[PDB]
Amino acid sequence: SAKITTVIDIGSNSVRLAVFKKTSQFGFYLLFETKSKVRISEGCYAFNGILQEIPMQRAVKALSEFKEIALKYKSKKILCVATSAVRDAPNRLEFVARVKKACGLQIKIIDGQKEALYGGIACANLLHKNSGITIDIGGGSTECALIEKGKIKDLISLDVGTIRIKEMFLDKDLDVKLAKAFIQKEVSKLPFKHKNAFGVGGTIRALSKVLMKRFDYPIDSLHGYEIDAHKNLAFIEKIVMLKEDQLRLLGVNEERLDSIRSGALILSVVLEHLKTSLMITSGVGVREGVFLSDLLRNHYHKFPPNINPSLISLKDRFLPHEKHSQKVKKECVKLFEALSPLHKIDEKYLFHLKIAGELASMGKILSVYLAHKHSAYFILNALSYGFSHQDRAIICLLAQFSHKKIPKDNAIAHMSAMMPSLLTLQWLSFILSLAENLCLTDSHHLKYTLEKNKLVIHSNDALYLAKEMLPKLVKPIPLTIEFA
Amino acid sequence: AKITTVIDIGSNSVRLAVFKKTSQFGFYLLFETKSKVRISEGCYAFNGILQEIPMQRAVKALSEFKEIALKYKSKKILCVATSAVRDAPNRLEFVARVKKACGLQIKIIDGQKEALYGGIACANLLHKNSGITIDIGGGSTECALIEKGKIKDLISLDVGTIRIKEMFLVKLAKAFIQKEVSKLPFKHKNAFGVGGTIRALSKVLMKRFDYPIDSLHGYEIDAHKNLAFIEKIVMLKEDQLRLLGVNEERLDSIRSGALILSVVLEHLKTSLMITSGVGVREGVFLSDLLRNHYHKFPPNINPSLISLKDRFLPHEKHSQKVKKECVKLFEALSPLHKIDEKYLFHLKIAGELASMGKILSVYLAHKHSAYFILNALSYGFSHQDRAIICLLAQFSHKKIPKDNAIAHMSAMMPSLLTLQWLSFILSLAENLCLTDSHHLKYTLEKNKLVIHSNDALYLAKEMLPKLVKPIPLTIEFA
Repeated sequence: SAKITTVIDIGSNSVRLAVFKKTSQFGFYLLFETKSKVRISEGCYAFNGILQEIPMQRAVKALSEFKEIALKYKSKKILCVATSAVRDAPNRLEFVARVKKACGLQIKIIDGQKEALYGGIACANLLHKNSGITIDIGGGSTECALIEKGKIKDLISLDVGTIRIKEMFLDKDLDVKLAKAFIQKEVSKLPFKHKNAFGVGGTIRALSKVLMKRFDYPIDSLHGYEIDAHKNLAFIEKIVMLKEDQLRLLGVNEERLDSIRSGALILSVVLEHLKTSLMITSGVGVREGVFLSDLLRNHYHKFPPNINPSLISLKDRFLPHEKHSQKVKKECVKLFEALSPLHKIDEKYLFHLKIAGELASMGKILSVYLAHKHSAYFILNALSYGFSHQDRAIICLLAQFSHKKIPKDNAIAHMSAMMPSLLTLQWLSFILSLAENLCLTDSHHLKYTLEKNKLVIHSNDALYLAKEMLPKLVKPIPLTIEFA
Repeated sequence: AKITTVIDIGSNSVRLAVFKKTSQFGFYLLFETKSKVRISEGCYAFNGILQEIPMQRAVKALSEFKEIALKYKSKKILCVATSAVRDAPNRLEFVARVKKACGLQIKIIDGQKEALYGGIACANLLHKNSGITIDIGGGSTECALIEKGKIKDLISLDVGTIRIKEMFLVKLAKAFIQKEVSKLPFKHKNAFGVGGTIRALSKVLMKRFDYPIDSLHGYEIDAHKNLAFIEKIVMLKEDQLRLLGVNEERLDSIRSGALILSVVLEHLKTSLMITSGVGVREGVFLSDLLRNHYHKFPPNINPSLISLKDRFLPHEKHSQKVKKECVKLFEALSPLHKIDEKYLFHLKIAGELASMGKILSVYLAHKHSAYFILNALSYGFSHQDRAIICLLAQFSHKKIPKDNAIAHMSAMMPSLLTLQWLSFILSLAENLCLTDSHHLKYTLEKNKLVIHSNDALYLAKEMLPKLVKPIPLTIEFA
């Protein structure tokens, strides 16, 4: 296993490259990513899958430069897989040899089961829910993996894809009704159902962006975006029939216009069949699954319990000294417990409080001025694997507003109907703030009790600075705070 | 040391700064805190002898400051004391008491030394290096004359906000101050405002002008235009000051501070005051850092630019390539854009820093790079220069909006068209540097730019349509 690993995926629509960098045993992050839409499948579907010359030439040229990029980052391992368009191709051996000849890259053609597995491995490890069904919609095929509690159960690969449907129906000028009936037949082959889906791939990313723009969503990242599938199913169905200009007005990018409608059609049929309630947009897929297969060597390729690669790598990069963050987290927990009779907050939020406690001072790596704002910025933007947007929102807010009143008008606080109340957020940010004050100095054996409305801080230390600072805390409710 | 803590003991408060040195010249301020222990409380009536309860407060605070220094693993701890302690007949008692409690060894410095440290900071860390520092404290006021980063002269005035609040709180107080201020031997068009009292006054002026940038450091004030309002602040009742945004702790000193400042500015004949976020603590640190360099960074050495790269850009090969192509493209396209070469400064640095944000996330990396620049490129850069560099990065491969706040932060800012040109040039340079390309050369023929290469540059060609052009222009690959 290597410190710098490049994974290249040759799909039916585009070729894509990811460079992953190890920061610790389980910590890693995505160092670089790029894609080229070479559409190697262009014109092949009428030819019984034979890859056409011009598309093959485009693919070779892109892949040669992907090799250059891999070497630029000094990758010690370079892994290359090819999916539906290449595996289906009668001339696949010719194409593989041409790439090896030009680029030195050895393509591993993977079957649909393996493709579904790699997607499943990524989603089972890197999302904020571990039970659900992946939906990976590509140009030539669509894969679903059923995951139960982090374990891959079943796999299905279907030959329906955005470009396949485009070229066999929407080009030959067969009605949308015909395309739909054909997709429905293939989708009937999926035996399972689940409330959760993990959306994988470019079609689903593009459609996610459409919904974010349509609804004025406050958060920029794609990974961990939660879509109400029922609520949005009709609109996804409507996209199928839109003109390209209507797609442009929804913010669809120029290169996405020609495949997004067949993609929406496949997605709508699949969601309906799986009986999906929640779709999580996944920024991860086959490339991550290939990397995780190489990173984690044990039978199922799973992270050990309570190991999060994104939280770990964030600390590796920006917080290599862990003592202070740990102590603040510990006092946050003790304070939350002592104050629980007053606040009555659901213990599920201890998850968010603990991580805010660890990361609140991360932003000092940038500047002392507005350090908490910077931590929040880092949290919202860089804490990805294993966290929902809602998770990041709560954590970001606790840090950002430390020693401050949270405004009634904050957009992130309102990002969903399921967000905690302002009062809950203020409680949690207050607890973090007081923990920070108490942990400023070298202070051991802190203990907290609640006597009536009164929080009592027990310490053997003088705590001079913490006493001085007490009036600058913003309390969620009037609360008497005393030092024994 | 890698981590150095500097503690300074003033009349009103004790302050701590922890500095992290990332390379030979790179460093940044890691942590800071203050405690207003008012060690000088009631000491004037007593012949300047520091009273028991105030000394007890100082010792408790300093003890915990020591703990903080150790929690940051500081390998060097430097502690200086200024006018209140300096002037105290029991200063030896106090120094011994502090050493007994936490082990801290206090170095009492005189007024000239205090002026020197403030001067070293302002000489190195601001975007102009010629001028006169003004450091207004509770017990004294220091001024250092700096010429091109070198310190020419030093003086410590026996006037501070405490005594002026005591004796007077305008024609009278001003009369007393003037007596001391007349002792200033020098004048300059530039002043560097130092200290929390002047920073508080600067916040008031920044809030009232609606300033798009947050940093106090490097904030420029027109000394003539704002003198009236500075003098006004002196006569304001506490209630009004509170409305102007003045923090609770600074209400006692901000009026007498405003009075001293107005007298000094008039005497120095200052036309421009640059608010400094640095002072004695940074000066003590730099005295050590620069001891072998004559207390000045060598030419083209900027500690913030360097420390930014130390933190976020460990490998510079790619960014030096982008910079180099930025310059070559600028010079090839100059007949068309006709842009002032002074902006090559900003373009080169945006070229160096554009991919910095990738360390945070590859998604929206340019937005992160911009965020880093705006917030962390601080020492030695003017607000305008920083804003330009931020914009070029932020808007790579995009159209810059007409209403942009940062772009409009002043009338000396470049035009939207100039900004779009520079952002476009950066964007094209980034495209050409994606792969492992060999020597590139550019030519211009009317509105046609020609890229000459022995490389296929397949990806760069594919990406071409995603570039946002400032004018109609033809880009071809030879």
